[PDB]
Amino acid sequence: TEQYAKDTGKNCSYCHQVPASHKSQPGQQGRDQMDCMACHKAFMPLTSTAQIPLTERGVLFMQNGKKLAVDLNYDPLTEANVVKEFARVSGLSESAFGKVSGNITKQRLAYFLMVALKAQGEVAKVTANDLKKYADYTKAASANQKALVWAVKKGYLSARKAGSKLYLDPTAAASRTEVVKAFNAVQAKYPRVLPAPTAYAGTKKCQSCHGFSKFSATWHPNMVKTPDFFGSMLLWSLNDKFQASDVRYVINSPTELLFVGKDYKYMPYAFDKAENQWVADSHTQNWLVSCAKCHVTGYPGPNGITGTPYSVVGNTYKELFTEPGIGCEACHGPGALHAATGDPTKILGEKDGIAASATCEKCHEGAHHRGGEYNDEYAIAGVSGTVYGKHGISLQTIQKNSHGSVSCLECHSQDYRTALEDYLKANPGKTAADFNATVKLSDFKLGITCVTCHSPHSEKGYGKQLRKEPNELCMECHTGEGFTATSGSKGVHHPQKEVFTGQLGASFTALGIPEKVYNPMGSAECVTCHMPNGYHYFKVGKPTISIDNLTIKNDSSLGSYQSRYKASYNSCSVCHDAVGFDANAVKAWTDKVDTRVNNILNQLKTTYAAAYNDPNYKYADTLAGIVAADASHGIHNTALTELLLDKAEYYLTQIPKQ
Ligand code: HEC
Ligand code: HEC
Ligand code: HEC
Ligand code: HEC
Ligand code: HEC
Ligand code: HEC
Ligand code: HEC
Ligand code: HEC
Ligand code: HEC
Ligand code: HEC
Ligand code: HEC
Ligand SMILES: *[C@@H]1O[C@H](CO)[C@H](O)[C@H](O[C@@H]2O[C@H](CO)[C@H](O)[C@H](O[C@@H]3O[C@H](CO)[C@H](O)[C@H](O)[C@H]3NC(C)=O)[C@H]2NC(C)=O)[C@H]1NC(C)=O
Ligand SMILES: *[C@@H]1O[C@H](CO)[C@H](O)[C@H](O[C@@H]2O[C@H](CO)[C@H](O)[C@H](O)[C@H]2NC(C)=O)[C@H]1NC(C)=O
Ligand SMILES: *[C@@H]1O[C@H](CO)[C@H](O)[C@H](O[C@@H]2O[C@H](CO)[C@H](O)[C@H](O)[C@H]2NC(C)=O)[C@H]1NC(C)=O
Ligand SMILES: [Ca+2]
Repeated sequence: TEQYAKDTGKNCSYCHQVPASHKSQPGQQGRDQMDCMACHKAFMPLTSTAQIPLTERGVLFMQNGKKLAVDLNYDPLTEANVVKEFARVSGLSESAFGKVSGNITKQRLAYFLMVALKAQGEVAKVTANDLKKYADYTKAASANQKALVWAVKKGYLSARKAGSKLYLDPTAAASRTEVVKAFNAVQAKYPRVLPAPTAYAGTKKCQSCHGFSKFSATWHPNMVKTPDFFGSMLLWSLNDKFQASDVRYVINSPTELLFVGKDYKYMPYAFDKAENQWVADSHTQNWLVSCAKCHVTGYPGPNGITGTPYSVVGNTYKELFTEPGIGCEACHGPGALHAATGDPTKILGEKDGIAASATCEKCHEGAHHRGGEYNDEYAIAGVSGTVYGKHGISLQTIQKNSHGSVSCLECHSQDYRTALEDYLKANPGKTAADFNATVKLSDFKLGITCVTCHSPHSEKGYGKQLRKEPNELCMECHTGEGFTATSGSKGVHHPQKEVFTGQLGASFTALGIPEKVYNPMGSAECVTCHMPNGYHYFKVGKPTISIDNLTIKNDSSLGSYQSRYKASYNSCSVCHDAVGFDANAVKAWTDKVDTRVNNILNQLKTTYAAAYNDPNYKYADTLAGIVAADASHGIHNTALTELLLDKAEYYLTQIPKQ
């Protein structure tokens, strides 16, 4: 940026690439040395690193916490700076060059150059007769003698003629020209190659520019380990069937460890983290062939359920993945080219629809692996027809609606919710109401998706990388909020928060229903009944439900998971008895509540009709509309429900009959 230019004193072209048509030839004053923003200010504004991708120096600057890397063209010519750069470019450790101090001399530049070019065997190939071609060669310490002559034969450094003799000047301070000529030879041997569009960079490289250090603690990047990662806490001496050296990989989950042999098949024991013990395990699959495609990152082609993380040379397997675990690029795609340029057009972002659930569903497919079912097509057993998971169609509900507006995407659109939150972060003190002025309903293309409820990047303490406490997550959208005692049937919408918390609001004070009606099933959470065992069907069993997932069933890309389309759970047996509490017992309460609300709404559209304006029939309409819009048949709060129906069956014979 222009700010980084001031902070560093560097030209734009130092960190940013400039078009070929701008390049200065040596001596020439091309556009790459002029004020970019004077000329581009208002004709082709420079706004993005897609226009001006980073040079190597820009990359290093950004990897160094936006501080300049050491540059031998400009910085103090210390032994330290020379080793720092010679090491970086070569990939050697800074220690392979040894102890270091003072400013660089011609003889130790020749030494560092031998290390960096890894030419110790080419330097030992010179003999005492080669050395003697030089008058002052003995004026160099023994370590640097042969190297200084090798460097002069190779032309990296020069000698000088004086009369009939040639001088190396081994103790002269190396000039900037000689350091740079040596650095260029290191750069020639290890040239910086543009990565292919399909190459992967590794999570650690992504973090070196973006940060995201808390990502390293989520379970995604930790799915696959090697045994040394666990130190000595596996208590290997208690394992009588295998040892750490028999193990190729450890499959690492929150509660259990699985172990993968040298032949990639699972091992007879698992490690139970809670009881600190080797237990027996009956997995025998080949992990590489059957499992790795969702557990690793970086192999050619699509990843996830259709992925191929290996190749098989007859009988031996070759691993094609380069990162164990689910790294950044498992969602953002191959990022090596992006990581070498900072070019946003070379990585998957929101502009590519990464927030769509498909980013996650290729591993969380919705059969054995939870999440994907939330937007699938269901055949609920005993109910004819089929139905789509309604969080999936949340947006096209607003698109298909006559009074469909932008205000509604607050709870119906993922790309609206992030767009809005971006506008409040750029224009502080502006509200939700006047962001809607900027956008038409048609701009937005996503309903509710995985990242509406889950963060892909961090765990904030709520479990399952959720953004909020589970109840608060559901209640943020399933609130009515504001509706008063005189709102009526058609004026109270999704009041689940208020019914379930038993808090209808102040204006219900006058009607004798207390400020807080404690819920007899209030020790349950929304997820207890709507998401048993982590299922995202959200359909409640009464008490049990059986679903055939037709999206799973009719998708051959799922392989052997296509046959696992049946889901079955009990929404109530955490508290109610598993066998004794049955559909008949539940149908009793549920019919009995449906009956009582219908006979309040029927005999208020029939007999008491056109009392429509009586502020005494609006009460009995609201009080019975709440039990209807809540749509739980009073299960969300059995005690608030009967106190609502009684105070509504009373308020109808307390009306003016006509
Ligand atoms: C998009 C398809 C996804 C994917 C891949 C996942 N989710 Fe969810 N999720 C939500 C809540 C409240 C929970 C906790 C459930 C509970 O308490 O039992 C979950 C759980 C998960 C899991 C873990 C499942 C388990 O075995 O316990 C996983 C792997 C997962 N999710 C992935 C909330 C929501 C949503 C709010 C309506 C949405 C949308 C999603 N999740 C979407 C997805
Ligand atoms: C290295 C010290 C830099 C110099 C000198 C200049 N830029 Fe820069 N720029 C640099 C980095 C590492 C980045 C990415 C920052 C990020 O976190 O995204 C940028 C970015 C830009 C952009 C993109 C828009 C933006 O991020 O605000 C522009 C338009 C840009 N830089 C312009 C620019 C100009 C005009 C410069 C010369 C005055 C210049 N940069 C120098 C690194 C460095
Ligand atoms: C006028 C004297 C210029 C100054 C100074 C800079 N730029 Fe330029 N730029 C200019 C023109 C007339 C054009 C269009 C013709 C062309 O050569 O393309 C451009 C184009 C660019 C682009 C377009 C993308 C591309 O062709 O690769 C970029 C990214 C660009 N210019 C960048 C750029 C930078 C970084 C500058 C400061 C070093 C700079 N321009 C100065 C005119 C002029
Ligand atoms: C410094 C050389 C970087 C490395 C290494 C990585 N990224 Fe990057 N990224 C960088 C810049 C200067 C920018 C543009 C400014 C910005 O921060 O938006 C980006 C952008 C992204 C994006 C957003 C893309 C978009 O559509 O807007 C993503 C999703 C992203 N980067 C991810 C990412 C990944 C996965 C990386 C490892 C392969 C990675 N980045 C490395 C700079 C640098
Ligand atoms: C394959 C490359 C995956 C993609 C893409 C996504 N997920 Fe994932 N996820 C995957 C595995 C193999 C695991 C188990 C990790 C382990 O070490 O046990 C997970 C885990 C999760 C979890 C559970 C986290 C927890 O606290 O237990 C969640 C909530 C989750 N994944 C969500 C999620 C989202 C939202 C994704 C899209 C942004 C996504 N995953 C993609 C495999 C893969
Ligand atoms: C799937 C489980 C993901 C993995 C692993 C990583 N990212 Fe991610 N990223 C993902 C999604 C679905 C989104 C869109 C977020 C939204 O709510 O719309 C992103 C976004 C980013 C961005 C954009 C800007 C920002 O949020 O700061 C960046 C720069 C980014 N992601 C970088 C990033 C890095 C560095 C990762 C490894 C440490 C990484 N992502 C992993 C999905 C997933
Ligand atoms: C992509 C379709 C996958 C394949 C193929 C395999 N696994 Fe998996 N696994 C996947 C996800 C998305 C998750 C987390 C989300 C969820 O619903 O569990 C997992 C999780 C595991 C775990 C941890 C379970 C736990 O108790 O938390 C284990 C131990 C595991 N997976 C093992 C495993 C094996 C043995 C596989 C081959 C038979 C296998 N997985 C394949 C995604 C995918
Ligand atoms: C969060 C506070 C919401 C806002 C703002 C809007 N809607 Fe919504 N809507 C929300 C929920 C939690 C539900 C389901 C509740 C339930 O009882 O099942 C809905 C549902 C709808 C429907 C479906 C109608 C039905 O099946 O009975 C429609 C047609 C609908 N919503 C439209 C809609 C419009 C037009 C909005 C802007 C005026 C709007 N909603 C805002 C949550 C929220
Ligand atoms: C806004 C991002 C929401 C959050 C967070 C939760 N819900 Fe939701 N839900 C929302 C809408 C807008 C709709 C209906 C839209 C439509 O197209 O009709 C729903 C739907 C439900 C349903 C009905 C599901 C069905 O019949 O298929 C249930 C049972 C439901 N929602 C429950 C629920 C739970 C338990 C939540 C926390 C885990 C939750 N919702 C969050 C909006 C949003
Ligand atoms: C068990 C005591 C439950 C708890 C806790 C919560 N819900 Fe519920 N809900 C439950 C049942 C038995 C039903 C009837 C739906 C059916 O399948 O017949 C519902 C209904 C809903 C709905 C409407 C869904 C629909 O079918 O239209 C919504 C939107 C809903 N529930 C949301 C919700 C919220 C936000 C909760 C926490 C405050 C919550 N439910 C808890 C059973 C139970
Ligand atoms: C533990 C948090 C529970 C969950 C989960 C479910 N139920 Fe429940 N229920 C629970 C208790 C402790 C009681 C008795 C309350 C008392 O103190 O008397 C109940 C009661 C019922 C009833 C009868 C209510 C009445 O006659 O007034 C019904 C019809 C009922 N429960 C249904 C029900 C269903 C269908 C559930 C799954 C969605 C469910 N409950 C879950 C505790 C808990
Ligand atoms: C729901 O969305 C799905 C997206 O993958 C898919 O498009 C699905 O297609 C239907 O599949 C269901 C079973 O899951 C039915 O087979 C449905 O059946 C047909 O519906 C069509 C027209 O609506 C067609 O005319 C068929 O004759 C009719 N069958 C019946 C019930 O008599 C499939 N649709 C098609 C186009 O084949 C989507 N289901 C929907 C939209 O209901
Ligand atoms: C290795 O990878 C293959 C998939 O690409 C197969 O999984 C193959 O399975 C085994 O096939 C061999 C012949 O190649 C035998 O017929 C085995 O019976 C069969 N596996 C089992 C246990 O039945 C895998 N091959 C190897 C070397 O395991
Ligand atoms: C439950 O709801 C009640 C009214 O509906 C009260 O708000 C009650 O709060 C408690 O009130 C009594 C006084 O009558 C005590 O003074 C308690 O200290 C007070 N609880 C606190 C500490 O706020 C509610 N009780 C609970 C525990 O939910
Ligand atoms: Ca799905």
